[PDB]
Amino acid sequence: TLFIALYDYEARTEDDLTFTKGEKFHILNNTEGDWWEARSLSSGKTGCIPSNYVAPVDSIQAEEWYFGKIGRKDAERQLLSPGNPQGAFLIRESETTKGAYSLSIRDWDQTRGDHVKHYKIRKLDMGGYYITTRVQFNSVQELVQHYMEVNDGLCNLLIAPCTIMKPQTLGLAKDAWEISRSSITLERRLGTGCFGDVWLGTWNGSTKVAVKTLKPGTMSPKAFLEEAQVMKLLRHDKLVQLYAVVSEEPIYIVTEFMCHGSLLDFLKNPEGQDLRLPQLVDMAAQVAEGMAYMERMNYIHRDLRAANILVGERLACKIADFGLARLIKDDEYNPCQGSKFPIKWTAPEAALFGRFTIKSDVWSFGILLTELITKGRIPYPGMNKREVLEQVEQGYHMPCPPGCPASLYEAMEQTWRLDPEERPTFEYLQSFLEDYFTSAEPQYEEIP
Ligand SMILES: CN1CCN([C@H]2CC[C@H](n3cc(-c4ccc(Oc5ccccc5)cc4)c4c(N)ncnc43)CC2)CC1
Ligand SMILES: [Cl-]
Repeated sequence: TLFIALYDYEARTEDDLTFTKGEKFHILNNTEGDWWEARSLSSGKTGCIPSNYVAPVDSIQAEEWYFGKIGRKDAERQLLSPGNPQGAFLIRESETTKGAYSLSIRDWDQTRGDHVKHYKIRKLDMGGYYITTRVQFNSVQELVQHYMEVNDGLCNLLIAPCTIMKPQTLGLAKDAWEISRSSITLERRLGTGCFGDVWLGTWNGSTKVAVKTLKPGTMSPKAFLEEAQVMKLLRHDKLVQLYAVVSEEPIYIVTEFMCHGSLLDFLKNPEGQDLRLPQLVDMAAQVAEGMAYMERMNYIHRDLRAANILVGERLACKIADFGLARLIKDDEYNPCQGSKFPIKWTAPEAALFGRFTIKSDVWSFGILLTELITKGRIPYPGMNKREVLEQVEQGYHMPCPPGCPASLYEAMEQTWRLDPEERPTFEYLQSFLEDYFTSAEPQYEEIP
């Protein structure tokens, strides 16, 4: 019933609390999962707080080294980022054993180079958590405290908890999705598109946000609102976080700010040009993970391409601009009826017969792979959009791009099969891209 703050937080409205890491609370109202009413034990004052910033006191969720339901691959991405020394570690839930845990730790050897080792934290039915049966503990907390004090047979001491990215609230404020335009201040234009602008700005003069603004006449405000109600339900690490919307024209879509812009631009600037093939395949795997989430939700992107992937802190990739292409209205200059779609990225049955499915998104993902492996090259170079439609209808697809491995191109060709049911699932593509290089590793470290 008693909670403790994991991070600092500054109030944004007049209803929420300002608190410091280590401050404790009573929780009074949890009707909204994202924001809880709470009373501070330090000040005695009552206000709402972001629920993901607190954890039960003394619980494992309040430990700095506990990362909850993070994935193995995400744990590796986090541990192998700068600021984590050798011996940086985290504890997570097991992906392959219900009720078990995993200890992930950064290590180095001559064969695997700089890598992460994973240890299975199992639980005896009679009692006791253990990495090795020789030593047993009442709780995972005690296990960690022990392996932080002495290296009892691991690859290293548990030296420091893994560093975490800047935490973010789920929504700008309690019970807030549709906001007035006056609450947004557009400060710096980030770019201009055919459907509108993107700006960096603030909400309530306090919270840094990005705002995509749509030109009037782009889409029905009511249709936009009904689709945003569904988008609001999508929640995943590899999708860009929607904060709020403004429905009156011009429409605002307010999201978190991604400090490196689009993947397409990032791959062309010097930092992206220095990228090696493993990093490129890992970004592809991140996009495939987000799209596999959308596949589980049977939510169709319709506009999957490198310009609609955003790159943020730690080069994390997030999927943007999903769902909304369906609602884009017609004009007198484009013969495309009803739903608009990016010509060079759209599957033949979707472009010609309007059958948008997750399999047409798979085709799109193959095109995005060509974009990504070449570090920004235009698809079907030399061909205009009409020629592309005509040729992909006849079964033409792109040849192997320069510098693309044979297995990656075989995957692309699989995504470009004319029968949509013969294309792989995003689940398969995620598994393939994650294990593309780490093919011979043993899953968990054998340790007696
Ligand atoms: C030459 N370049 C100049 C920059 N151009 C682009 C300009 C906008 C950039 N950009 C775009 C976005 C962005 C913002 C909101 C948005 O709305 C939706 C999100 C999910 C689903 C539906 C809608 C979609 C995208 C962006 C960002 N959030 N944070 C930081 N940067 C951002 C990405 C690059 C691309 C061409
Ligand atoms: Cl935030």
